[PDB]
Amino acid sequence: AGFQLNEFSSSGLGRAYSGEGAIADDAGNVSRNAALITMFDRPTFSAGAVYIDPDVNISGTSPSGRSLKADNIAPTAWVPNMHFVAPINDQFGWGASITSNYGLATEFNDTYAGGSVGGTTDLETMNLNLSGAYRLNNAWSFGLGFNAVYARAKIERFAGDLGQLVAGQIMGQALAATANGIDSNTKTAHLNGNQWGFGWNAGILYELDKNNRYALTYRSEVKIDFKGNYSSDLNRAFNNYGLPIPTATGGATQSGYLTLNLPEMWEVSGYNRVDPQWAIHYSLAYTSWSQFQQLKATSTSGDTLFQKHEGFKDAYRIALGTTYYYDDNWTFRTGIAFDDSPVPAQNRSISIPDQDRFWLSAGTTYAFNKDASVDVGVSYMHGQSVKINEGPYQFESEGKAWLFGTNFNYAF
Ligand SMILES: CCCCCCCCCCCC[N+](C)(C)[O-]
Ligand SMILES: CCCCCCCCCCCC[N+](C)(C)[O-]
Repeated sequence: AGFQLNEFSSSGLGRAYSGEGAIADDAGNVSRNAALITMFDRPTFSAGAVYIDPDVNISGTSPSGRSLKADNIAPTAWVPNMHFVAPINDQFGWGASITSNYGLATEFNDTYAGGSVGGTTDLETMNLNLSGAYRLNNAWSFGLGFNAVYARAKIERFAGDLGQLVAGQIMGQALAATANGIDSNTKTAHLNGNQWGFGWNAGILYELDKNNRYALTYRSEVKIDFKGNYSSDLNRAFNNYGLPIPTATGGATQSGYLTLNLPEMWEVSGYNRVDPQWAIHYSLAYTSWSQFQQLKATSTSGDTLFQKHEGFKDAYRIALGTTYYYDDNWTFRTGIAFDDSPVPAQNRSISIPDQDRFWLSAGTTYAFNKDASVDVGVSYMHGQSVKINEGPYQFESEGKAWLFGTNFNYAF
């Protein structure tokens, strides 16, 4: 999925996030399917983080004749996570979890010649969840949850070398020599803002027996109405001449309004304890990116200041993986998973460098005694190399990523 993230559990990172919401070895999953809450007999707690280490690269040459090579344009990332699960009654349970389901970080140098389309793009998301569940009979459980998302975002763009490109094409003369005076790192657009968003989630859990069980779950859409600073160092004169360029302010910071839709996600999952020391778990996540059509930043007067058309479309994430319950102490796991890109080639962009991803993964849990247990997980996910045609340039891009992750567990 585009700029989506599934690292709520390092326990689950070991399995390619397969069967999640269906598995429940640790408190880690009640945030995935707040139905699992019914699975715990006592207060359980989990905490840790996932180090995401990408390696995305851009390659290509611009008509001006300057490289559009961009080495490692996706910073590392420390995505933490905390969850709590406790029983209220022999029929009700609640829980809370701090996790991040959405984020990005595609950061180009301020002097990249393709600057207009590859500046900086950040998006941090914190999702505080509070949900509860109730068990009808020994077969199914129902759960509803409330999320207060806190998003932090910031978009920047610059005049690539467009200047010299424009100033060339025009070969009203000083009108050229001037746009040749513009430098590579000219704040062509700056946006930023901190805002809260709200959403809900529900999950159903039909469990055939203590060793087999399935689940259907939903995470609502989540809109974020940003009200933040916006500006463009280009001269106001550059305006109203039909250019696709973004509204100029000459340095002036004008209040800006933008809205970010955070795709709903449907997920079906299954978990089986086939053998005393083996269990298999698969899932099929559906993330509706159709909800994320564009990025439009408006003024107080509702007029457009910035607007990039994304046009993503619904996508999915299939996942298969297993766990090897060696013994009271040692536990292992591995999984494969494949998730489809929302971005249709013809919209693909170096900003949201995205292509179909393949998941290979392996993990391990050591439990010192009954209450404690540490989790360690490794995941490597490669993907397809694709051609990107944006604005006046034609880039090429490739992406591979490593993700390591620890997590501690404890139950009273
Ligand atoms: C503050 C968060 C920064 C996020 C860094 C983005 C890394 C994107 C790399 C693809 C990883 C996607 N995955 C694992 C979440 O599914
Ligand atoms: C003013 C804050 C706006 C929030 C920024 C949200 C960015 C989501 C990532 C979409 C990538 C940006 N894009 C379309 C310009 O390439």
